[PDB]
Amino acid sequence: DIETTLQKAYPDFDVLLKSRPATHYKVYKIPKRTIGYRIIAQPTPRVKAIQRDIIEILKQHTHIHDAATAYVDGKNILDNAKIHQSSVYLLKLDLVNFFNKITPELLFKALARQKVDISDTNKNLLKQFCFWNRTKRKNGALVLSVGAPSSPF
DNA sequence: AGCCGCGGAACAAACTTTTTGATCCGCAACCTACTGGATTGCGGCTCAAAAAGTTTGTTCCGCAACTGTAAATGTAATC
Repeated sequence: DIETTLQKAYPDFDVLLKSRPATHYKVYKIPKRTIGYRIIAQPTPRVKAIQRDIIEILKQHTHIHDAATAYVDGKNILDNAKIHQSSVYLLKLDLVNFFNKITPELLFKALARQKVDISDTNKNLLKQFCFWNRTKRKNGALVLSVGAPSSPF
């Protein structure tokens, strides 16, 4: 249900398909409060609209498990601590490779386990319009970027 | 996600500084007067030889910031 409605709005999907839209990413760096520089790659002002639309399309047939207050609608940071108020101890994990190592190979099989079917052309569309190429070269390695509007879901 | 020059390193032949195992030669001893044989013996001193201790020329190992079309965004706070 992605390729069917892709050309309905802004019928320019014929172009920008072969012109490496994943490359359309600006890289800057924000200073942390302490040691560290955070690289952020965000799409051009045009790609974010397409990514938001495809997020809305994807949300039609998905389910997100509870106890994961990670960017779900109407759930601020307070409910994260509301569950944890009655405890006495805590063990805080912190995952490494912040969103920059989630390859597209690990999303299609995740959806397959999720029991949702996706077309091969739709799979190519997902791989091409919702990821970032750091090497900026053809047939490169695709990694999710911290900053894309499609990163949370 | 790829891998620049830089500098230690893991090895490995050459120098190089002593550990050892004889050989010697005064050197006081016998013996008796004194070179006594036709003698031993005994302790410093020196000898290369070789098992130990550096020293130096070569070969891989590792690692950083960002990449070719590309966002200035009123306030606070999250990954």
